[PDB]
Amino acid sequence: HTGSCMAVYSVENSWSGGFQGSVEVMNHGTEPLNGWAVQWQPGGGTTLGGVWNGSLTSGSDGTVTVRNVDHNRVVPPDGSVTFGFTATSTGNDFPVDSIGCVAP
Repeated sequence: HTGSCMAVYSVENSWSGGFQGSVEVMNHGTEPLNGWAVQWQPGGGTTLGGVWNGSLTSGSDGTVTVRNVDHNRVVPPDGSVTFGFTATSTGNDFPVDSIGCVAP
């Protein structure tokens, strides 16, 4: 009954026309899950660009996500892992709110 991941989302830096962000995701879930993701609604006039230590995609539902953490293979299991991404903008150089993680 219940038992899902938890995440800590932070903004690294922002600049005119874009920003950088990072997320830590801990294995608070009862099971380790390959392909888990961190998704959010982008700010008005902002969109994702690239990622490192992970993969990223945009969705047609007007939301964007960072998925498929690979580097959990290098660290020991049942720990926490972090990764970063960058976004580009023509309006909101900031996100909407703080967000958590999801599982497939």
